[PDB]
Amino acid sequence: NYSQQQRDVWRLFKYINQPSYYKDHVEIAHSYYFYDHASNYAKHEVVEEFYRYFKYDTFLQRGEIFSVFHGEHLKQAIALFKLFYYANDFDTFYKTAVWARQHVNEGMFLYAFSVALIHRPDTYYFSLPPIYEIYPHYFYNYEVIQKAQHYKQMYYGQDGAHYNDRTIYANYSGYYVNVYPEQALAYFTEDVGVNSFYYYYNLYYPYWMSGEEFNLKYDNRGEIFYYMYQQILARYYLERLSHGFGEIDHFDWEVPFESGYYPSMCYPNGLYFPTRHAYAHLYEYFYNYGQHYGFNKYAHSYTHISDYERRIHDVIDSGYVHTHSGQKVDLFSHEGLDILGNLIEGNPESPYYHYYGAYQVFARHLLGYSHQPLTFHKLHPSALEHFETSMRDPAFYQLYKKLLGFFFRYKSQHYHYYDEHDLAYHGVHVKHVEVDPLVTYFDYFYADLSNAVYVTPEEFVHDSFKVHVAQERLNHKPFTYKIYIDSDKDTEAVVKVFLGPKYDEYGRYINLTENWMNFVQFDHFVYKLKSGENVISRNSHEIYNYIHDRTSYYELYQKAFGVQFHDNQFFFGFPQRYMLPRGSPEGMTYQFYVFVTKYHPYKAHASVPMVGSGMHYVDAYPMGYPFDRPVYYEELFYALPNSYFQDVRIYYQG
Amino acid sequence: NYSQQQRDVWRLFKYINQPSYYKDHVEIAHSYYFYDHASNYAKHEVVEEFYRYFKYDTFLQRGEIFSVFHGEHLKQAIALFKLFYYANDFDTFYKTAVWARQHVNEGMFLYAFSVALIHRPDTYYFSLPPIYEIYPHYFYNYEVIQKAQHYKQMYYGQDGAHYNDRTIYANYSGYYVNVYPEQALAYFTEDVGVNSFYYYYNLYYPYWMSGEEFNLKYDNRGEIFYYMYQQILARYYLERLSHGFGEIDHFDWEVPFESGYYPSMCYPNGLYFPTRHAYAHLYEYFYNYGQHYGFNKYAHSYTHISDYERRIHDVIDSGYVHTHSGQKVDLFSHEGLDILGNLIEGNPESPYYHYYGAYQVFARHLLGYSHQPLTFHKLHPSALEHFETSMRDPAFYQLYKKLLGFFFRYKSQHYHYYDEHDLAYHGVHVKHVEVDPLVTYFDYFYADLSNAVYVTPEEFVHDSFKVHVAQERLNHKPFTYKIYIDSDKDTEAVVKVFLGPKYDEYGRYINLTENWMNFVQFDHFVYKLKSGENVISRNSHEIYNYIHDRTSYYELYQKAFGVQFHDNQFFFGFPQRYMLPRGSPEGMTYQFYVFVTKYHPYKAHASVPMVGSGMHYVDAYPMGYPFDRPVYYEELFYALPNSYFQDVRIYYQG
Repeated sequence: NYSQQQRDVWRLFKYINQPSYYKDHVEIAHSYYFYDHASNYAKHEVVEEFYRYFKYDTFLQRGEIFSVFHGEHLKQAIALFKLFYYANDFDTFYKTAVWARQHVNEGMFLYAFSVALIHRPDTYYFSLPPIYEIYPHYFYNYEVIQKAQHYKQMYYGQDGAHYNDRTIYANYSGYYVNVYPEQALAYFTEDVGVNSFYYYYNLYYPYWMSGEEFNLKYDNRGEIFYYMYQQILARYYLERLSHGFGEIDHFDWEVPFESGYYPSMCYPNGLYFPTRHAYAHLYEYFYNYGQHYGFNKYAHSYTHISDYERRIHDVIDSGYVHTHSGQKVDLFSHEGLDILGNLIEGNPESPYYHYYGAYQVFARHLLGYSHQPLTFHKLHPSALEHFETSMRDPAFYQLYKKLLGFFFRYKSQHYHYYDEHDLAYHGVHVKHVEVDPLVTYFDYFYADLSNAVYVTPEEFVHDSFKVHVAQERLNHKPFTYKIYIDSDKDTEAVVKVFLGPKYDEYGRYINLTENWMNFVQFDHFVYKLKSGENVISRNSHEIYNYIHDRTSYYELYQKAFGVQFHDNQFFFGFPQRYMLPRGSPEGMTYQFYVFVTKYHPYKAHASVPMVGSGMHYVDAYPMGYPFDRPVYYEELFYALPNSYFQDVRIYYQG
Repeated sequence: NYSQQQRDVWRLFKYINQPSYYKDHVEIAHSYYFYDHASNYAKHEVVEEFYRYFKYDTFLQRGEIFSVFHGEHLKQAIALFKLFYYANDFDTFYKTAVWARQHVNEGMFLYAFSVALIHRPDTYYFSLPPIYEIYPHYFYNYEVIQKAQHYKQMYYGQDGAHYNDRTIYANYSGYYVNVYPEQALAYFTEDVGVNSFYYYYNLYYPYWMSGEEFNLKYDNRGEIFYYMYQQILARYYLERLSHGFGEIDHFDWEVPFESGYYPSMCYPNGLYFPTRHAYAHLYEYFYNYGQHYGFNKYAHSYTHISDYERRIHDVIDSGYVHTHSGQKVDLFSHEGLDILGNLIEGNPESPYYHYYGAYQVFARHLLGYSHQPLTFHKLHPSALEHFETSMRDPAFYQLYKKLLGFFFRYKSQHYHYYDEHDLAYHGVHVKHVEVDPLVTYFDYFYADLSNAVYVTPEEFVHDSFKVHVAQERLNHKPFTYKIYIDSDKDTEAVVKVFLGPKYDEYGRYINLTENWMNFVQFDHFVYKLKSGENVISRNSHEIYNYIHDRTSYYELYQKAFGVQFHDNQFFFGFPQRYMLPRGSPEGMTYQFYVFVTKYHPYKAHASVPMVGSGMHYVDAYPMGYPFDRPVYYEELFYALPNSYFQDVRIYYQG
């Protein structure tokens, strides 16, 4: 049944670094042969491609590091995902998944299987075990994995109820070593929930998936790319303001990269993560000094980065894009932001991928600053080269701020600033907003770390060994804010609440003209107004639209994890405990912007909740609609009756 | 009458830093209301735009620094200039001017009013008080303004005929501090006349004025841009050769700027001008280090500069320009130099302003090397960011040499070198040229500095306080050169005399192939030749066509300042005393090139002398016609009968 399919899906993720020792899994893997049948998949091309990869010494063996930002790794993972996705029936998909689990590389199998599960018509609504639990090596410092393995080695017969079911109290990166100050925001950048958010966003909309083939173009994906990255940057800026940090550092490709990253994580094969030192020179000569290369295109990541940056600048200035036809494509269309997002991201929907390329891929390779692989099968990728650990690197935020500057330039040059009438909602007036005291504190979070040790077959079958990891994760006391609206008739409005800063780290007031980009979508719902006075009450545990529209969320929770506050993986999901940025004992001061507008339903492609169905969104206004473009008159945003600015102090206790 | 209108115009410029305390001015400003009438201006859009700027907290208040190179400053100044210019009758223009004087920012009002006056149909022929007298803070070191204010504070009742009508003997920049050696040519770069020349040129052809709307396209403006800047550079090179300096330094955007600028001027609000230190790094990181920015496009002036330089290189190499249509526009047309000038300058006539942009604006922002403004209303611009003080900075000359290199490349690649027939004037022979001994010396120049102090209302009304500034300004003994021509029939010829160097700072002879760009237009007149022998006699006080064609000049002098040697402001005007470059006691050796050609009248758009009427010019040959393009055979220029090279030594005495 659906419950049994869910349980089997979860079973498939146990002890990924080891072969599946379940009897059914072993039998299925040893007896099944995808190429032998070759008829149960909707397409024979996908199976033929995967067979070509698998047989003729062009496949990533078990035990090798997998990176989705390496070309051949990506090609093989795509082939496996297509094999999983084009299974005519779920039974064939399960047999293929079991075989791949037992035979295909661990990281490659995990990525292909996850993308298939979120994207398959049948298994879209399947919950997935938290990634930080499945593959913990990417989420905890090696001082935690090594301690878990200490307990595992010591747990043998003697000393019962000792070295078992033990809680490892992990610290964040800067506890032991005095790492670079930017890594002081380690409890946020290295939070398992935030990295899970980024990883699940990339699972939902992979940078290599084509919107024509996989229906991701009905979700725009360019506006998604832009809005998701801008919201991540804005939430990071809010956290930095909380901790007294300033705006994210600006960096030049031609100046030594002033920031260094010292990861504390380790690969399951005993290989430590690459380290980027302070003031690292990013030039071909310096970042390939003392290396072989010769036929590695990533060795020249600097020249490719400069080329793609130049091309993006040119297309944004002109507003005219080059296509394979070499013709003139208008970028001023209604969906010009979408075209720009596809162009910059590098997804198969890019106007000309050969010309604009994957700027982010080469930027991550260069800023990761690790040795170029001697061979395909001997690769040493950095944090920036994985989705699960990208947010841990400050260079991640600096790189994507450099990217979003391009979108800001496009909007500034080609978008007309909103006037009073465009934002006006005649007959609606937000009288005042009451928000309960916003308090943020730290609490311990317990996660099943047992997947980081090597279990014996009996232990595997019975899960006898248990080892937890406890981590201080920011949490907030539940709050409920009220919105009072005085309408003129029974209209159907859309309410959009934003969270942004009012004062910078130096206490200076930030004008909306230089502050529109720092606003974080706090809630985005639809309310049916009535003539006269209305009161809108919203709880903290009812907000599912943080920095992202998730309208069909919680119906998947009520089914999969609804058989509380359990890692969803449904849509993207920002941690409910990280919604409010850390405050101060005195209370760092932010402001909430409340907006109300008439309903504009989105062009939903289909009713079924699914990636690419278009059912995600609330309204058809541009994402972050009031602040999606530069603001030329702050007093205009203050004077709108259907708007309201309200100031709150978030209090940190601990 | 015209005389009374002139006197009122001059009255409007008294004590700009203070409110006008004239009774009529106060009454007009307090009673008048431009928005209240809103019908006396030819367009209601201009008044509505200025009202929007003025009311809703988006206007530059009194006392704030104004810079025409800041985007919003420029927009507001344009709005005010359009309000002044579209006054249906002169009376409305005067009322608006009085109101703006009393209410609008001082610098913004001064700029808008001046541009309107030079460009208005009615007041084109109005003389303007010298800019170095109206706003002296941009023309004298603060050691002069502070001394004038010393005298003003001390002048109170006691000590009559003492601290009044006093002459302040000012020195140039390098008198006190041992500033960088390039600032040794301070008596020229910081001359009030030269800076007035540049400021009045920019008033006459602003970089933001559209030739379609304001008829500046009938003056080409691209050839004007090129020729004016090239002639300025050539005159500077002549001065450098006089003082033993060499060619203007070449600089790379990617290497630290080896030259530093230490201005000695101060803003009227007590703020000292920005200083650029030696070997200043121009990279985003270095020139924004320790600054806020975040929504300042000028913070990324380096990337914009690189982009626009790349685009200009590409368009010059291709000879094909990108337009909003994204189509192919031939740059090889007869008016291809004009198109290139509009493209590089960035005026609204640019083929695609979004793509090529204002390279000069961002170059000035970057090379000025000052703190980016925290806010619109708190700005700290450099010398390069004003027209009145641009020529004081060596980076000005280096920047514009870097620009003119682009035009040189365009001409070298796409223009065919002149042959003997193209330059030939059959039947005409320049027998020999006699030039009287050219002597240059220094003399004191007295300017009314009283506008730099704060006067009481009675002092304002009666101008009781007087304080002069005396400065050693280069002057030359009057000379008269003779040109002998042996024609074959009574033809109507055009005579073009050039001044250029013969020997560099090291005594080496400069070949015309590497010397055509260094020739300064000395005179450019038309003479009606007669059959046989002719003699042409021209005085020094009859030359009005120095580095610029001014045919309709001196008829405005005979009317406005003709009711001698008074600051004209009419057309551009190179100081009559700076025509001859400083010599040496032994006598630095230059050469005069005399050219004669058949008359080619210019395509004058209208007879009335006016900016954009096309009446400026003498002939229709390309500006600097013999030397407008590279020279492939110097012996060709020597062999032309209608040409003549003559060597002169200019003797410095003092």
